[PDB]
Amino acid sequence: SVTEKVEKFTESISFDKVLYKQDIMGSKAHASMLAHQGLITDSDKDSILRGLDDIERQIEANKFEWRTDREDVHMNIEAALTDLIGEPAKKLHTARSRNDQVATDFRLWCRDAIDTIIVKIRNLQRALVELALKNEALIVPGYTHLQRAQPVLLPHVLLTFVEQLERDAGRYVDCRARLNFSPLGACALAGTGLPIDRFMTANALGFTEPMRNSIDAVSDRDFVLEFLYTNANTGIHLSRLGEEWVLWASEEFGFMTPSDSVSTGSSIMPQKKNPDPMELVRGKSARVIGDLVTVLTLCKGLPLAYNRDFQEDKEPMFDSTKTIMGMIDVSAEFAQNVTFNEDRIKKSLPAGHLDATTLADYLVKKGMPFRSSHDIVGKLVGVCVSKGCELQNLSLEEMKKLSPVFEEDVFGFLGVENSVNKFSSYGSTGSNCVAEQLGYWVNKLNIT
Amino acid sequence: SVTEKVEKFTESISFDKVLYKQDIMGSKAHASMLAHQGLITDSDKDSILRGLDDIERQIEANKFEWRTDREDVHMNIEAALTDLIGEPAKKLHTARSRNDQVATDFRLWCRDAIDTIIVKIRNLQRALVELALKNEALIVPGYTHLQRAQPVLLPHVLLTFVEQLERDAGRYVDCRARLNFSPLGACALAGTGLPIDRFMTANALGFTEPMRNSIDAVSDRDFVLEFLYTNANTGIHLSRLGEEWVLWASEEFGFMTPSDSVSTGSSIMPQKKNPDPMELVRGKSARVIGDLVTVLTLCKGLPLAYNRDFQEDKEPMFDSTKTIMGMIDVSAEFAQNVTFNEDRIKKSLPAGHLDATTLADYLVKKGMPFRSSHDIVGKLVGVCVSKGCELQNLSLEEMKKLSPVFEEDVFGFLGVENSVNKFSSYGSTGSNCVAEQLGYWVNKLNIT
Amino acid sequence: ESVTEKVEKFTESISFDKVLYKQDIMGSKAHASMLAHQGLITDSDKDSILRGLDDIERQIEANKFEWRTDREDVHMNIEAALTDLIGEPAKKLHTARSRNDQVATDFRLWCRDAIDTIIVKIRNLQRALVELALKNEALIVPGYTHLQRAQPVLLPHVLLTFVEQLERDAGRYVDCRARLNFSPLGACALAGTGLPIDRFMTANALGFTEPMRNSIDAVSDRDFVLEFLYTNANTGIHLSRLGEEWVLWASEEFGFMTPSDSVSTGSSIMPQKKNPDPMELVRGKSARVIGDLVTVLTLCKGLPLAYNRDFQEDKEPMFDSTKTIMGMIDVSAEFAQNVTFNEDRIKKSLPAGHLDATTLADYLVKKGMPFRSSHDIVGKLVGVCVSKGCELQNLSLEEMKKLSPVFEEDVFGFLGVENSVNKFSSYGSTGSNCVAEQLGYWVNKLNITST
Amino acid sequence: RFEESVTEKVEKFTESISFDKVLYKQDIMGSKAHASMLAHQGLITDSDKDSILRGLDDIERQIEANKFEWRTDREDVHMNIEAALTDLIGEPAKKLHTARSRNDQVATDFRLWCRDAIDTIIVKIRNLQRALVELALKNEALIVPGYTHLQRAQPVLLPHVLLTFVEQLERDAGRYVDCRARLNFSPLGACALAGTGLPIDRFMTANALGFTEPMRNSIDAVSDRDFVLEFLYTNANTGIHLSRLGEEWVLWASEEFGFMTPSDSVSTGSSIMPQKKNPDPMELVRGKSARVIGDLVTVLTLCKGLPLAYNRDFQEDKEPMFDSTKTIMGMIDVSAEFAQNVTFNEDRIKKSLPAGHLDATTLADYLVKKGMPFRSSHDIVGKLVGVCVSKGCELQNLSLEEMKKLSPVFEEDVFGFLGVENSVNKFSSYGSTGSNCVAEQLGYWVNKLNIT
Ligand SMILES: N/C(=N\CCC[C@H](N)C(=O)O)N[C@@H](CC(=O)O)C(=O)O
Ligand SMILES: N/C(=N\CCC[C@H](N)C(=O)O)N[C@@H](CC(=O)O)C(=O)O
Ligand SMILES: NC(=[NH2+])NCCC[C@H](N)C(=O)O
Ligand SMILES: NC(=[NH2+])NCCC[C@H](N)C(=O)O
Ligand SMILES: O=C(O)/C=C/C(=O)O
Ligand SMILES: [Cl-]
Ligand SMILES: [Cl-]
Ligand SMILES: [Cl-]
Ligand SMILES: [Cl-]
Ligand SMILES: [Cl-]
Repeated sequence: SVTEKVEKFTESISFDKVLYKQDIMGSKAHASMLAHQGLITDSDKDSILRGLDDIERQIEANKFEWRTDREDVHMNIEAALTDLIGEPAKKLHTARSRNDQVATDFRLWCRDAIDTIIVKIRNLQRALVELALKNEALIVPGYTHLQRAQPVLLPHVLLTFVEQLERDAGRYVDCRARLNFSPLGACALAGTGLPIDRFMTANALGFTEPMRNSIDAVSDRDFVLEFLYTNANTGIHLSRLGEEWVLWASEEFGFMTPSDSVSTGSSIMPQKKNPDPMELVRGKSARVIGDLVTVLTLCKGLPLAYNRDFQEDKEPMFDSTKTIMGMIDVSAEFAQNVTFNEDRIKKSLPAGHLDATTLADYLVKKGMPFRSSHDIVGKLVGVCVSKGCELQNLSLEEMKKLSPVFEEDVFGFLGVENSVNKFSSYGSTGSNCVAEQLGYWVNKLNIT
Repeated sequence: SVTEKVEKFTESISFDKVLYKQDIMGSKAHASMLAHQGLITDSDKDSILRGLDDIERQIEANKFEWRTDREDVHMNIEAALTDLIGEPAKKLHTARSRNDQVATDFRLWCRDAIDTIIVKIRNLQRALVELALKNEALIVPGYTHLQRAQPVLLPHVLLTFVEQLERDAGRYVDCRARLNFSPLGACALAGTGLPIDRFMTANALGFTEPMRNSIDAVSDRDFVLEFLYTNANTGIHLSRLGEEWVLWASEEFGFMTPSDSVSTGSSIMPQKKNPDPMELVRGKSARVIGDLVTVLTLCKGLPLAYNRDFQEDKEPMFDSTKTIMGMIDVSAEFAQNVTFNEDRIKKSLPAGHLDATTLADYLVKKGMPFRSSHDIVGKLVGVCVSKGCELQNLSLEEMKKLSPVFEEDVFGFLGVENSVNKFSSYGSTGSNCVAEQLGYWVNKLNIT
Repeated sequence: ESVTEKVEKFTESISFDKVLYKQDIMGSKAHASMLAHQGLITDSDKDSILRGLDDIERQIEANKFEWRTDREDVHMNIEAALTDLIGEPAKKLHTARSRNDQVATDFRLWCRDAIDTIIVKIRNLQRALVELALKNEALIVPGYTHLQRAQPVLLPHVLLTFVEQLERDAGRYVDCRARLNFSPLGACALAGTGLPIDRFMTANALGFTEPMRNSIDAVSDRDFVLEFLYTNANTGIHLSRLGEEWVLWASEEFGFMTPSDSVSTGSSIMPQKKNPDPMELVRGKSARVIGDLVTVLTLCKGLPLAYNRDFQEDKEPMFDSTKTIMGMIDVSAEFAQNVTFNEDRIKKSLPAGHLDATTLADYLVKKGMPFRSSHDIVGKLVGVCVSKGCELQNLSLEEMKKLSPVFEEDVFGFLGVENSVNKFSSYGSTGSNCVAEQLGYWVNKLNITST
Repeated sequence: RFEESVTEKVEKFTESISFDKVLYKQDIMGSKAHASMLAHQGLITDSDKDSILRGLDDIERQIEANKFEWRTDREDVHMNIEAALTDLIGEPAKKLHTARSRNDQVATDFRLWCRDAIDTIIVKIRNLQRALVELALKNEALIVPGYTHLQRAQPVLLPHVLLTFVEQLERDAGRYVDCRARLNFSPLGACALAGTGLPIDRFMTANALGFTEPMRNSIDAVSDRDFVLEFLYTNANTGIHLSRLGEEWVLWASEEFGFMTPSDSVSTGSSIMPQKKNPDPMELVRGKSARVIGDLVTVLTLCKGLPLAYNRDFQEDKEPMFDSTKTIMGMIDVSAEFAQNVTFNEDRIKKSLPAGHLDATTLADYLVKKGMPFRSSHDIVGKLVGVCVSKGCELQNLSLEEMKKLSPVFEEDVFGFLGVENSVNKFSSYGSTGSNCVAEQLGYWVNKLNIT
């Protein structure tokens, strides 16, 4: 059947039912306004409000029957309201279109979602900082080109992700403020000649103020694009977190062991511990980017004002949102269920001459042009490579072959533990510098 | 040769040369800080500053030869500097890596770029508001589903774009603030033991403060992602403006005629005026979306800290920025070179029955319920377009046949001029509301 | 709110991968049959397994089968069910197999089945388009460049454009299916096995062309998913253009097309507003199809060998893309059967625009004029007409002779949109006989009849 | 200071010659074929055709010598060439546009360009396949771990890992062949969108330019950019494969894996840390897969929602396709060079292998072949691996006595199945890592690629 095919193709209730709390809040505000403006009676208002709250209790109770033949969340709720309370229900359509209603509902849902995500992000930040604090003294390699470049403190590495998430949080805060303007009162696109008060409904629904352009009100989906992007950049942070942790849990790296409860394995190979949760965090970054491209492509090239294509805005946003929330929480649980392999890590450090840059710094302190200090440290490392020692084990006499500036104080700058203590610049991996940043984060996240 | 081929593939000068002004700025700051902290001499510093000024001047005069064999902008400048001033140039890279250098320069280039784009947008907002003021009384159909729905004022439609562009500006402003933290002094990834000062360079370069984490400073490209997405959303807006204007320019609409300076024609069919620029504006939103996806995919799943993949960050930001600036400026030129065909728009409006919703509002104000009001107007339009006429041509007698609430004042609410006059909600297309909004924008954009 | 509970909910795939049951069961039976043949299980094990899996297929088809999150995925749901049903022999089904080769085999089969279905749906739409074309076979509309009127074309020529697009689409679908039609089964976790399986037998049993040559490729490859997503996306593009065309044609400004009530919405106070929602949504649905492709491109990029758990994310987007494109195709075909063309509106709009100009130029060139002179003379004459308020065909031969003695009485069979269209003659042109030729080709190839 | 008109500001935005000049060779070939058909069909004189064909050859020679000044005020490649042609030969040049439009001209030119680019890419892919097969041949005996979830799963042969990438690239080559065939139809003679009533022969020009046939629909011929989309997609899939190769080799060149050392000619280093070898070229290969995805999204987004027939938006199809093609050629060629400049660290690889119980599965298969069901065989093997973990030993160090406490089926032939070298010897399924299997596959490839 044609109308049956088209019904199935155009219905949105299968997905848009999740807007129910926002829709009800939006309708209550609309009705309160209508009464205050003299377009309905107080009596009709009290009826609408009590009816809407009854339907809400019914949905919370999983006793509400959603219907395809009723199209969407708005008509499903309006039609049930009418069955419950009679004619007053029909008064909700006064000075209102689904165009402006859906925009209101969807912005309200986004606002609540953003709020939830910020709580989740702070939780992940805390989980990372608690892990940093648990391993504050542990030295690991820092990498460029996935080659060992310099020794860093494990907390400094973890604070990288904590700082990335702070930028994410900042985007979410800016996203929320930009979207917190009311489209309600725009009607189908042009506003109304009826005496509504859009300032009153804006305020009732916690919006900053009403949007100043009704065509903009019904045609705008920037708040969707911005939310999707914010989720995509957040997902990227977590994808790099995931790459990192899948590497650290490999045997080649050997740095991290996940608990049984966040890994899988083999009956016949009992040391194999697969970090499936973080591999899925990495992979789920893909869908979040996909969701963003959807709505970008959707909006491209569309004429004004309202077009049915905009119905396609919701499922990507719901997907993106669900996905990031999962990623954030899973990452936090993973952070709480890993331990570092101190002996394996400490064994691996000596062979990399990670203290070379600290030695070059020593020489630069003593007056040597940097390019000369690097050549000389280069040579010394080659000596250590052939002899199979560390720089720390070279004699002062050996160093004096290359320059007279070397003195006995040089040994305070050699070995990884001394190298780490010698970093001193703001934001560096130095012990006191990392200590300060940790204290800053403890205080900001209210950790105790 | 193997060396030939890897050189060509890894070379970045062919594109990163556009960073020259920022690279020189950053190097003057670093040199001044080195000198202040006793890591180089004042005479070294002075030689470096004059040398760099010389090189900048030579670039501006197109007399500087860029070299593939010098890899990138940083080494191209520093080898030239060495050839100009000798040994002092070689101390410039003390306590500095290309890692922290490039991220600093790119950040500065983005700050400059965002500032330029914000100026371009205000110019386009001005061009739109001026177009609106010139055509303040022109009524056109407002559309849903590309079907005529309500009568609206041309200025109200144009203000939709002005409002969209204002959310864009807000995004540029929020993006610039978040990016304005200094990575300089992170060195390769871990910071340094040399007594630099990161606060002093941050101050000299206009950054709010140093970034708090050295690994984050070298590893982060969020600022690229945020600017690319802001460009993309702006381009989405311009793509809709494009779509509208290709439509308006069509014979089928006949709403607008572009000047010959902004259109192509045909000697055999002299009435064919193609709006090539706006078609290109809509089409160029695609490249800006592609640029965003490039760099999202770039960052996805990369380990810490610096990887050579991050060299791919620059060409997409350059392409996106240049495209959007071109799209903003040609859209303003176009806005300044279009005329509306008032006689043709006027003759099309009557047969719509666009006054129908206004008549319905008239009845709701008289105390009719929503559905009843629609039922009545329903009937009235049949009795009307059965005689190929307009509602305002009906007699009061035939109106009172359908309901007694009709009175003589009803004619004040029929026809599109009256319909437009009767919209009264904030942000509506109503004559007074639109004048209020035009006054707001005239003040905000310092128009005279 | 336990970790095990949180991780279970995040890693479970049964909520979406249950749709592979048919192919999963078909694979497992081919597996068990090969095992028995090769002596790795008894024939009574095989018979016991085939019976059980049929019982389970019936239970699923009857909505009597309880899918379980604690059983993770389709593979483990089914096999745990098989164990509860037949006991010991079910346990032997895992012999010389991994979920790695198993999942790749199942998904390949599902994709081959999905592609066969899409091709049929495309033939349908092609048929609906050619039938609409034949029903409106003599109708003339403007052809557009830059959304400006360029030349007069036959509506059938325009609809055949979309039929030709869809024909390239069907072509990609066939090539895609051919490349994916190689068996991963028997790669095990990634390295293969030392057990005496026969990969040729299972490949043949499952309709695959031959076994894949590399065990590691077999578990790690998702190209078939990428290529099918891309092919859906390009089909989606074509339908988005169709969507945009028809949303314009149903505008009042164009006024070329009226959709039936069954494929439109409207307004009780504005009875002439007819919103073509299905086509707007077809247009809009092309976006999620592009998004699903980007998802899987980004998923695969930069991943090491061989199998990785990120690959679990390949399914939901392929399922979304496939369901979306099938709906887009089916609804377009339905809309093509529920539209009529507003003949008098079209005819009224045509003659202001001078679409016959190029035909008059072609007339002058055949009479010997150089092409540059011909375009200048016709531009001038169209100037005379714009001024006078007329069509070229209403000018007298005396007015044309003012501009060139070349014009003769025969010129009049070259003017007007009906004459214009009859005079196109290049292959693939909008010419009357050309479109007829092309319509015969599609009537033949799609087996269109009048009964 | 020269004050610019509006017309000048707009010309800068809409000019395409800055990028489309790279089509000159296709454009001149298309125009020559056009003129030849014109003369044959009587629409121009043979004298006029000869002048046109000679002027176009001269112009092509001037471009090849870098004596040709491209001009932004001539808009595009088509107009640059034809106005230059008019300046050279005068009036005959003006007959060139008889029965042709830029709409059908550009579509012909870009198809010719794309057909040549695919032909070049196929060659470059065969080269990379050969480089990979020779690296495999030179390292045929070397055993390395095979990973799932970046955890050691099984022992495999290095050649079998490299043949994964050869098999990938063979699918890529198939898509290029299929893509080229589908795009090899001539739009020429569609004119602006509707054809023409002049007596052209579209089959003649199609054959002259190596197309299979003229396209069956004039509107489709000027509106279609499927060939572009399909090429971009094919590039992007190829780029994903090269991104996995990049990821692999960056990991392998790490200290932690320590499997592979690149030559100095394909890596970068550090004077202070002379042992640090960065695989920058393979990092960039991985990175450049991104822009190839971006270029596909560009033209996908571009085509979405556009009405028929030709729109000016379509000029945005050239730059992505040029970028995509250049990038993928670079990634393929550099990958082939990197493959020819790596060596494997045989002692480093070998020292890691023996402690991961990589032989456990091969013991499980031994038990299945002796008649134990799958589930009991894994029970037994998990228990024996359990004893090795505790005793800090390998499986091949267990006694036949200890094993017989779990199951009678154990006999002395069990030790032919244990240890990493035996494990790899025991794989035997078609397409498996067994050495006889891989040998058969290498011979297939050596023959297929005509390696001598
Ligand atoms: N119903 C409607 N828009 C529905 C918005 C809700 C929709 N499910 C969505 O998600 O966009 N608009 C009216 C009014 C109008 O568009 O003029 C109509 O289609 O007639
Ligand atoms: N679980 C697994 N493959 C799962 C394939 C199906 C999965 N639901 C998906 O969707 O990819 N493989 C084994 C074997 C292995 O990877 O070594 C494992 O991870 O332990
Ligand atoms: N360690 C280094 N030399 N890093 C190189 C940084 C500059 C490089 N051209 C880029 O764009 O990222
Ligand atoms: N009507 C025309 N002159 N069309 C121009 C076609 C060539 C154009 N530069 C493109 O790349 O699409
Ligand atoms: O070249 C075009 O876009 C249009 C041609 C025409 O008017 O025939
Ligand atoms: Cl108000
Ligand atoms: Cl100071
Ligand atoms: Cl500092
Ligand atoms: Cl022909
Ligand atoms: Cl086999």
